[PDB]
Amino acid sequence: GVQVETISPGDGRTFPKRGQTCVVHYTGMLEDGKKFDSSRDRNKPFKFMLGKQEVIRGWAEGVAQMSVGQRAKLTISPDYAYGATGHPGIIPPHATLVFDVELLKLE
Repeated sequence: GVQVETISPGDGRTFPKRGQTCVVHYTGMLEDGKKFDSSRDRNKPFKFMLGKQEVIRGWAEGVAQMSVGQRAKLTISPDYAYGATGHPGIIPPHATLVFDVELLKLE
């Protein structure tokens, strides 16, 4: 559902726990490489709570496999993203997404 490929290694030791806040920088792209959303453009990190289901499943599950300091490419199946419906106008049906994510810190 999500495949993680490292761009820059983290500490290899400090991985999120459920319920912690993950502070990340990210860029979300369609499989075509086109960016649809990016913290990053906004120059401000993004926060989400692991376990709250407030981000697509593949993003959360990919970040859960990352250590602090790690930057990685998350290739996310529609099954772990927006599914058959997509988000019309932004994400097409059955879209594979690619997120470039850096795990900055946990809070």
